[PDB]
Amino acid sequence: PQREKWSSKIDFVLSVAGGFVGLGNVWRFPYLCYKNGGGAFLIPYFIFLFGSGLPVFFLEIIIGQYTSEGGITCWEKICPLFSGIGYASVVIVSLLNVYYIVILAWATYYLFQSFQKELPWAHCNHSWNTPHCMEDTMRKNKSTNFTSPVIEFWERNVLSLSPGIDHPGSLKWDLALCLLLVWLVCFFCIWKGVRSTGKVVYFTATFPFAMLLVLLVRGLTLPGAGAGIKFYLYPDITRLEDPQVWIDAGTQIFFSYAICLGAMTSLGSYNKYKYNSYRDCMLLGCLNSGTSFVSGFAIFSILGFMAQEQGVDIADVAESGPGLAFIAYPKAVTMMPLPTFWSILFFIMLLLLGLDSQFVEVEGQITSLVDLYPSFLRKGYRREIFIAFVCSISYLLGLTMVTEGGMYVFQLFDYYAASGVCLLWVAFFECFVIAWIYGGDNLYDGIEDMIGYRPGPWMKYSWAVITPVLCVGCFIFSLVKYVPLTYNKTYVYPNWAIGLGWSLALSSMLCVPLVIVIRLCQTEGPFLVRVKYLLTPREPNRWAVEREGATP
Ligand SMILES: CCCCCCCCCCCC
Ligand SMILES: CCCCCCCCCC
Ligand SMILES: CCCCCCCC
Ligand SMILES: CCCCCCCC
Ligand SMILES: [Cl-]
Ligand code: NA
Ligand code: NA
Repeated sequence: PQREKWSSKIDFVLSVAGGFVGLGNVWRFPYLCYKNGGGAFLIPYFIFLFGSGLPVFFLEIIIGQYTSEGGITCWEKICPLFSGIGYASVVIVSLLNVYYIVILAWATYYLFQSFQKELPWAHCNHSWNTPHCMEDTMRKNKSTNFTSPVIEFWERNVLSLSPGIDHPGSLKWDLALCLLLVWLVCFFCIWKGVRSTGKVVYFTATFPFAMLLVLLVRGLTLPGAGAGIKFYLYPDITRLEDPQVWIDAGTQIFFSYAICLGAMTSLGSYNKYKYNSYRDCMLLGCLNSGTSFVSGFAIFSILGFMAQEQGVDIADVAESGPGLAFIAYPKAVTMMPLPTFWSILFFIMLLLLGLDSQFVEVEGQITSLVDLYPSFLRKGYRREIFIAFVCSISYLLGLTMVTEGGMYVFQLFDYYAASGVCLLWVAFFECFVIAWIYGGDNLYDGIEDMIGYRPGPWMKYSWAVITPVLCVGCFIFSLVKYVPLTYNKTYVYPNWAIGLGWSLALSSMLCVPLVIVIRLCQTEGPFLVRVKYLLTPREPNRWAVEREGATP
């Protein structure tokens, strides 16, 4: 048959809006900004945003709309060579689906722990609390070994933090069941009712932002909000010399915008050919970076309040890693009237933000993979088995991040698997093929015939120069001034862990050069003609059903 289109223009936006607005906004951005000093994170953040994040995102959407194909076959239509971008995106999204559901596992654990008379992380008098812990209020009344009850609950119970990655400890069975419960939710929403949230689009979309306004209002009114915003906004120039801030902020754009995954291309392939997706992406792009920036005020206002209460530096008040959103926001809900009621709403909001995203990415790779075998899959019970196998295998690998030493594996996956040099590798090759091989001006003829008008030269230069320079320059300068990954600024990773971590990056990076080798080997003839035949697009806009022109 043919790839079914969206039922309406509104269906495309809500699916895309919930597909890349989520834990990448309210969870990953706050601690990446917190890790890389304060406001020095924002200059690379906005530079990468307006240089490549919007351009590459629109490029993927427009490629999907042009080819009417998924993550992988879109590149096959665009360019038979460099078709390994699809497989690299599939590997990246596979690892992302492996490690991104652990955040929802932790969120479910907090949601379950929240159904009590008193929130467990308000006061530290429980079994897991070390004798060093004491309350934030009486911290000033009472060196540098006095931990707060909030960090204790996250480390010494929820995580049961192990001394290192090479001490995995014992699997946390409570978190494994929470990990299975969210995976069962995704499976039961992917197999039946691929897009079944249409009845409650009003609540399932507006509430996550409605809660974000509530947290923002509470955060700004706190006594210590002044120092937090100055920490969040005012940049430190000396930190711009470290290449890590450019890598972190550079790939936080690519992470938050879900590009180089094949989900955007799949989402962009489900809309009409004669649909103006240029304007909607910019409005959708504004919603993402607006959410990350505005919610950044909320969490960083809490950090200033926490630092003021404890009388410690803002940079030393919480965890410089994943779990800042789990240390700041659960502290914010404590100061609210009826703390239990709001804490339930926050972690329900946190769940709805990521569940909608996980639905898109999991379906993105499933749709991308079934394109490889349209006959073997997408027919009867063979999709039932295949989707479960993807979810079951990806769940078992997620168990390694649930054990007591599971946090350290989480930082490895977070830094390497679906972020960092792997994203800079695919994003560079996405733009390099389009701008220099396919032709930036050559694609504009398709886009102008598609949205009805020719957009400005912003996209042309971003793919041609800005994105390759930003990707290549940051890739080179990261290795030149190499710094090993660390967890919470203290833990130094063992050599094999970094070697394992680089395998996660190289597992998808090596897809691009490999597929070139197979493509060259399969093609018969002289080497130059072999290459020349493999760069000719195979009629990407082969859809006479919708009015169109010739691709060349
Ligand atoms: C060209 C068709 C087959 C492509 C397979 C490439 C290998 C992908 C997986 C790499 C190691 C996980
Ligand atoms: C990490 C989970 C890996 C799942 C990928 C399944 C690929 C099946 C090829 C048809
Ligand atoms: C981590 C492995 C990803 C699976 C990709 C398979 C593509 C055929
Ligand atoms: C907290 C939600 C903010 C959304 C802003 C969108 C326009 C900048
Ligand atoms: Cl962002
Ligand atoms: Na979402
Ligand atoms: Na995002």
